[PDB]
Parts: sequence; C-alpha cells; structure tokens
Amino acid sequence: MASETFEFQAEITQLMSLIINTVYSNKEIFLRELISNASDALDKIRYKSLSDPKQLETEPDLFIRITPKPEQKVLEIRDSGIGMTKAGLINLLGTIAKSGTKAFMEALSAGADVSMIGQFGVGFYSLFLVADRVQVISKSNDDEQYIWESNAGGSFTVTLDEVNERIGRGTILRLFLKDDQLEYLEEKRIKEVIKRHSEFVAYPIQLVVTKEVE
Amino acid sequence: MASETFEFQAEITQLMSLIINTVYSNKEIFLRELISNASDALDKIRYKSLSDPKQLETEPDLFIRITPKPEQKVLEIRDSGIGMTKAGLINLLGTIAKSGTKAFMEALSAGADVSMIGQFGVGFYSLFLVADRVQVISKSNDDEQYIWESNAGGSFTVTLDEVNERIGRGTILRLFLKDDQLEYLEEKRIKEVIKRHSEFVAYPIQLVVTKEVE
Ligand SMILES: COC1=C2C[C@H](C)C[C@H](OC)[C@H](O)[C@@H](C)/C=C(\C)[C@H](OC(N)=O)[C@@H](OC)/C=C\C=C(/C)C(=O)NC(=CC1=O)C2=O
Ligand SMILES: COC1=C2C[C@H](C)C[C@H](OC)[C@H](O)[C@@H](C)/C=C(\C)[C@H](OC(N)=O)[C@@H](OC)/C=C\C=C(/C)C(=O)NC(=CC1=O)C2=O
Repeated sequence: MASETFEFQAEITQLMSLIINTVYSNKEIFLRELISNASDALDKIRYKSLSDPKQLETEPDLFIRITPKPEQKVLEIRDSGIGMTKAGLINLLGTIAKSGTKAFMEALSAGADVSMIGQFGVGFYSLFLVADRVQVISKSNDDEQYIWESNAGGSFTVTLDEVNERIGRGTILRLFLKDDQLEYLEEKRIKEVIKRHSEFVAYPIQLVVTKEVE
Repeated sequence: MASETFEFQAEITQLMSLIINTVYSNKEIFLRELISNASDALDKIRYKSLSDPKQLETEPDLFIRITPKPEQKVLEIRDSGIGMTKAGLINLLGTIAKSGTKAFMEALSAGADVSMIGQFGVGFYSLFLVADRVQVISKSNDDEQYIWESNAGGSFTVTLDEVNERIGRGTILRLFLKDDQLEYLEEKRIKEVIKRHSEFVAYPIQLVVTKEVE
C-alpha cells in the first residue's frame, strides 16, 4: 500500500557515505557479513524454538539461500531466520543510533580494514560496497511482511508488502548491484567467496542457478 | 483480498474427473502441453508487439522457465507471454464450454491416447495427470495480477494477487504434484521429458536448480 518515510540518524548516513563511496579493495566481504547475519537470525529462531516450538511452523526449514537475478542486476540473500517487525526495521535499521557506528568510522579513517566492520556491529552496511540500493524484505511471526528500502541517501521507506513472494518467515536482502560489481551474479565467483570467508556455518547455504536446457 | 467463486461448466468438471482419476501411462505429456501453451502465449505477445512494441516493456525478455520447489512438492511453469485478464481466466478456464471438451472425452473413451488432448484444444487439463491442485497466476498488460485456483472439484476461485512475486507480464502454472508423481521435481527427469517431446521451441527453456554449496 502507501509508504512511510523516515530520516536516517545523522551518523548512519555518514557511515553509508564512507562505504558506498571510498573503501575499495576487499569488497567481497559484504557476503561474509550478510551470511553471518543470516546465521545469527537462524540461531535466534532456533534458540527461541527450544521453549516455543510452534515458532518453526511458519517455515520448518532452516536455510540460507543465494539467488542471482542477472536480468535485474540483482543479488538476493535469504534466510528463514527470525525475521524483523515493522518496529524492528524502523528502529534498528536507521532511526536509533547504532552503538558502534561512530567508533568504526574513526577506526576506518585511522587505517582499519573494512573487514573489521562486523566487529563494530554495523556489518549490514557493508552491502553498499557492491550495491547502490537495497530492499530488506522481512517476515516475523509477530507481524506482517514489510519492505524497508534505502538508496544510501538520507532517508528510507517502509512499506506493507503486497508485491513479493510470501516468505513464511525470515528475510530477503535484495541487492541492486552497481555496474562495476556484476561479478557477484556469477556462480563460480559466489562459491569462491563463500568458501574463503564462510567455511564455518551451521546451516545449509543454497545457491539458485538458472540454466538453459539444450 | 477476497475471493470470488465460480462453478465449472458441467463437461469441464467431467473432463477433469476422467483425467485426474483414470488415464495412467503417458503422464509426462502434461509438460509438452504446458510448454506448448507457454510457447503460444509467447507467440501472441510477440506478434502483438509487431504493431505495438510498447507491449514488450513490462517484461522485455521472452522465455519459458521451469522451477521445481521440492519443499512444497510444487512444480512451476512460467512464461513471459501475453498473460490473461480476470475476465479471461474466468471465461476461458472454466465457465464457457470449450468446443473440444466433449469430443475429446468421446475420443478418449473410444481408445484415443491422452497425448491427443492438445489437438482437441483442452491440453491445459493434462496437468491433472500429475497434480491434484493448480494455481494459475497471470498478469496481462491490460489488467492486474490474479490467481485462479482449482482442485479438480466442481468450482474454482479467482483472487486479486497480493501474495506472490510480481511477474511483469505472463503466467505461472503452479502445480501441486501428487505423491506418486514427485519425480517431476527431479532435474534429470525434467531435461529428459523436454528433449523427448519439446525439441522444437522458439524460446529459451530455463531450468531453475537449487544446489547446496560445499
Ligand atoms: C546480534 O544481532 C545483530 C545486531 C543487532 C540487530 C539489530 C539484531 C536484530 O534486531 C534486534 C535481530 O536480532 C536480528 C535477527 C536481525 C538481523 C541479524 C538482520 O539480518 C537478517 N535477519 O538476516 C540484520 O540485517 C537485516 C538487521 C540489522 C543488522 C545491523 C544493523 C548490523 O549492521 N549488524 C548486526 C548483526 C547481528 O547479527 C546487528 O546490529
Ligand atoms: C490457441 O490458444 C489456445 C487455446 C485458446 C485459449 C483460451 C487462448 C487464451 O485465451 C484467449 C490465450 O489466447 C492464451 C495466450 C492463453 C494460454 C495459452 C494459457 O497458457 C499460458 N498463457 O501459458 C492457457 O493455460 C493457462 C489458457 C487456457 C488454455 C486452454 C483452456 C487449453 O486447454 N488449451 C489451449 C491452448 C492454446 O494455446 C486453448 O484452449
């Protein structure tokens, strides 16, 4: 339906500017970050299901799933983790000041490698190394499916989802890749980054490949 | 939103009963039929674009795409063809009597092989050889995305689509496969049926495969 618009916390806008603009080099670590967040969301739903097992029923399979959509120059990273509510997307992804946002920027400007970003708890923002636009589509058991959207600019939108496949539970990171970074649409490149930086993951990592029949 | 319910034309209910119940044997021809309908829908949008090229812009790529979803025991056949309107789904897929429906039943009962079903213009109904439920999800340039749904019973539903991925234009056949017929979730089996009965197709046939990264 209609979209609500929210302004970014000053520093989060700052951080997004550093990342999408400068940085360079170790760009491929965005995938380790997103997979690690997916893994954390999966840990969370699974831990919650220990004392409330009905939670797993909206989507009984625990997985991480990567889907290149070359036509749209899009890369999606999906998990059937715990998902986020409207309130969650609004507060934790923009309006409330992340503790480590300022400290990481200072660390960065002082010599720190971007790959450290995850230890400051703002690794989600690494996605702007390779993308200039993101939709975070999420479904918690405690709320409806919503779309959060940001182009790195000063504000983001949150919209009730009536346009995307129903996920039973969890989250899709829909990355609109930059033109210089289309290599992350390639199967071999994807397997390679995964093997190098994400060897220790408790959940299956699926790769969706589209092949033409001969 | 809310669902409108429609009764099937008597004979179409008859036909669906023959097919989902008896038949046996050459079940795999359902795929030749669906691919051929997809090809016809693609011919139609392409022919229409000859004198109105803006038509292709809702989805500039012409393709047929097969997606097994083993978790849900579902097989989807998609095309970016001309799609159908609400009016279309209601009239041509149920309420108005198909010319060849009765003649095919007589041919069938007289010895005719099911594979003939396409020459009687009711091949769409072959899908009930392998499925006991279908959603036909379609998007014409002249209307909104709708879901038509039937379980072979006497009536079907038509619903405004707010729950599925937006297709830009065209149609998805979402088959809920029977338990005896899960083989059509398998990549090798799919390639094999395609090669045997659908060698001459003017459009790319894509197969979406989900593989676990090691
Ligand atoms: C330790 O928890 C983590 C925190 C606190 C974070 C807000 C907790 C969050 O709300 C309470 C849920 O507990 C958790 C299930 C949601 C995810 C992991 C999402 O990812 C998904 N579901 O796949 C992630 O991205 C869409 C959301 C924001 C991530 C931030 C801004 C970041 O930069 N790094 C972080 C990574 C983390 O693991 C981070 O700050
Ligand atoms: C020659 O046109 C065909 C006819 C007339 C048919 C109603 C024409 C239709 O409306 C006017 C559109 O022109 C056409 C674009 C839509 C499709 C081919 C759909 O398939 C898709 N889009 O992928 C198909 O199935 C969802 C719709 C009903 C098919 C029937 C009941 C059948 O059993 N066989 C038929 C196969 C055909 O090719 C048939 O009767």
